[PDB]
Amino acid sequence: GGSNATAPFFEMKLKHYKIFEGMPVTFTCRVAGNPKPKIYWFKDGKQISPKSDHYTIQRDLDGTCSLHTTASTLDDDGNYTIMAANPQGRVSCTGRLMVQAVNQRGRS
Repeated sequence: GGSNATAPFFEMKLKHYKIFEGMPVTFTCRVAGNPKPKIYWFKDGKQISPKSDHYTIQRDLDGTCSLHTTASTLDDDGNYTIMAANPQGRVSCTGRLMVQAVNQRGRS
């Protein structure tokens, strides 16, 4: 709290994303918090580590942070909720990503 600061706010929020099973997904979200919130990513409550098996996180200090899914499958279908946690509080926004099952997917 204190003073001389600005509460976190998603000046660019996520939306309802849709993808075919096995295909890559790229999405990003921008905040106007001050100080710049330590943007955290987690999927259905599952904390995401930057540069994981399929979950690549890139946080720009400018205020824009991106999350890329290399291969979004039915097990990756869910809500990639983003949290703008900073000294002035925290705000959650739903990163909904739905996956269409593909019967022709040999990697399924």
